[PDB]
Amino acid sequence: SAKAISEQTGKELLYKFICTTSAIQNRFKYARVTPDTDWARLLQDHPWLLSQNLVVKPDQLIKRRGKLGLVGVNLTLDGVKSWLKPRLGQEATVGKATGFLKNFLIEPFVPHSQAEEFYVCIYATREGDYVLFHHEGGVDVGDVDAKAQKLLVGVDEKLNPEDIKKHLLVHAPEDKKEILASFISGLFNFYEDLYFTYLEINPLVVTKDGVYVLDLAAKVDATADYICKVKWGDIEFPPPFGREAYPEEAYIADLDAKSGASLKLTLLNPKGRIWTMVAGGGASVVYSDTICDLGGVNELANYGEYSGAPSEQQTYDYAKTILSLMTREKHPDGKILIIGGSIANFTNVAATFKGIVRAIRDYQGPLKEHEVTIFVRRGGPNYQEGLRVMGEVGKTTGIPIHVFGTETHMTAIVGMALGHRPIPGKSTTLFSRHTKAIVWGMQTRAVQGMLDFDYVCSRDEPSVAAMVYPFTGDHKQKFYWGHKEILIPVFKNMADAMRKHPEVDVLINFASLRSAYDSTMETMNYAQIRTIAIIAEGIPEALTRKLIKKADQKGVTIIGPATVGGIKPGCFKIGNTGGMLDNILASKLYRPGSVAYVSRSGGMSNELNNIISRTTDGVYEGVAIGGDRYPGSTFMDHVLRYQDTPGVKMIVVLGEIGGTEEYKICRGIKEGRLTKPIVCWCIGTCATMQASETAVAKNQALKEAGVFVPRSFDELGEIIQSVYEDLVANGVIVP
Ligand SMILES: Nc1ncnc2c1ncn2[C@@H]1O[C@H](COP(=O)(O)OP(=O)(O)O)[C@@H](O)[C@H]1O
Ligand SMILES: [Mg+2]
Ligand SMILES: [Mg+2]
Repeated sequence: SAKAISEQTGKELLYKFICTTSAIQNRFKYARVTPDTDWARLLQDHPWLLSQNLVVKPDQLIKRRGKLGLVGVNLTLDGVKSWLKPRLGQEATVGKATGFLKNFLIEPFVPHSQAEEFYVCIYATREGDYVLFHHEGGVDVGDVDAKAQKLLVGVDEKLNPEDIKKHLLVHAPEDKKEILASFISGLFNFYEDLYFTYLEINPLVVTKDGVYVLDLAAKVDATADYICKVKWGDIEFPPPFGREAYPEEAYIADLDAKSGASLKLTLLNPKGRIWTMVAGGGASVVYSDTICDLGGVNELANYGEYSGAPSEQQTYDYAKTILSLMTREKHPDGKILIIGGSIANFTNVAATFKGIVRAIRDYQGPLKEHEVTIFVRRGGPNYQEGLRVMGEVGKTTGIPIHVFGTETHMTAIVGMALGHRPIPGKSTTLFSRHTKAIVWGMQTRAVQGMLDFDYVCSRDEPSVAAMVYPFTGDHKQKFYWGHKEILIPVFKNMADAMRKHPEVDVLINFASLRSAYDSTMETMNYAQIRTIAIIAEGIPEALTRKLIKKADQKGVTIIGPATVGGIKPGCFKIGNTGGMLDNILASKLYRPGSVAYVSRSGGMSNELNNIISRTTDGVYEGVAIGGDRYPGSTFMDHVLRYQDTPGVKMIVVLGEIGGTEEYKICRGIKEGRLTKPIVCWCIGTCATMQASETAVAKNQALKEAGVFVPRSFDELGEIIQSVYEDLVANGVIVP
């Protein structure tokens, strides 16, 4: 994701890296101050502080400091010391946030007139980067989105200086135009080169002595560190202004940093009685939503997750932290721990649960004393053994631990735990029975996963015809088509694989993060490939925009990045989608049903497989578009395909807080483009504890347009079943 950086960080970056003919004054003239600052060292290190008057202000991602009286202007060093005395180390409140002011920036005062303050901003969107200028900068700039000249530098296009002069700068003083345009051009090259997604300078001051950057707010695309570490260095990403982290949050963050597994923890209410430990990002949000929906918002202790297949040791270190946090003080009503998640596609549930079980053993004493009750619900590879050992440690330690499989609706355990219930162009068709795919990368377990599936589907031929992996020479890989053993050619060069298999029209790209961009661009030089699944997570947003541009040009459908893929029962499945054969059979993914779905998350997609197979004639096609800011294909892209697929009789969409994608579905129904029944639920309803982008706003708006929206995830299965039964009754669905 994009992440904010401090003003000092961005200024430093700008002073180091910007190439402009325009004279930029006061380069590197800034000093940082905290409660631990030695004012003697500071002064020795920054003797310029004595040269001239100064400005002092906090650097903690607080907006509008001028208006809030947090900017000391035109002071001597002594005046600065005295302005800081009542403020430094003191609590301040800004909006809903309260925290200590502990980080200040000191800079030279820059005399200038109001007319010498300008406004400039650059920010990213799917279609390119907008450059904004306004000739009246400063604390009174106002609604700049409405007032500023704007220019869009399209994906993979250049910023033309003539447009800067003749459009962006039309209202600027004529004698500042040349210097403003040189600066702006420089600023944009800098923006793009260093992988910024947002960059605001207000005010940009221009006097007779040149350009001064008085203020700067920015975000960088943090996934681009593998490219930009050379320029960024050890760049820090500050948290929002607010409370400081608890040591446990720090511990887990450090844990997160040393692994591909995503490990996240945030304490909401350390004294809360409801603790969660959830596998899957989607599931993590859904469990929180559920807890809030059932009245538990004030008892919700934490939110977070442990995803992307962590190891036993990692899960143990995670679990031990939570167990420690929930035993610092007793709750008069005892405490609940929710160990839930969706149905994993590839995580080893046995390994992860063994880690949790070790932790429970280590903390059993305080756990019994604190009257902790534990609820467990989880699916995935080896989940049966995982559930068994969790039940065992309960019996063994004397701790109450109720365990549940995939027959139990994911969120049902929250109700049980709270006592609310007893404890018991681009094409329409992407895949078919004929689909042949090339798989880029050495993923033999995944490929065998696809063959096993093809086999139980009674496919005539295997769905994978060849592999591509440039890190070795041509050779053959051995796989099993049932008990029969077959060979699959592995090519060093993509061209070879393509030419020898012209019947292939799908590529599944398992390229690691550093190869994913190039291999995908290369693939789209071969028109036979109409569909590409991009698995890798962590591809920079600006690169994904280029992939999207080319795909749109080329008529190629892209699923991903950052996705497990998707599945079309009876015909084809992408890589690890759908887990082991165990889960393929239980969810009946070996033959088609009438229900198509789309979601961002693959974790929740497997859950949808489960839910849909228990409440209907089953999945017809499911797709996970992945959770990147700019997915190669959108909810609406697939919903449209589904509308145009006779075999699809109803459509399920699991949406999400953020963005406005789902409103396209509304307009689609109101314009008569979409006519099949659509079930939708947007997760993230409690996240709140622009507004049209909330899950709540969206659920309500979709409900009003004729979309079947349940009251909560917990009723999602019910409504899917109800809409289905009506479709059977009306002769639309023939099981
Ligand atoms: N170094 C400086 N020299 C002169 N004036 C300054 C300086 N820094 C800030 N100002 C004035 O203070 C105002 C607010 O400062 P700024 O850093 O933009 O904080 P914010 O936008 O958070 O209010 C600016 O619009 C500018 O007019
Ligand atoms: Mg400002
Ligand atoms: Mg990680």
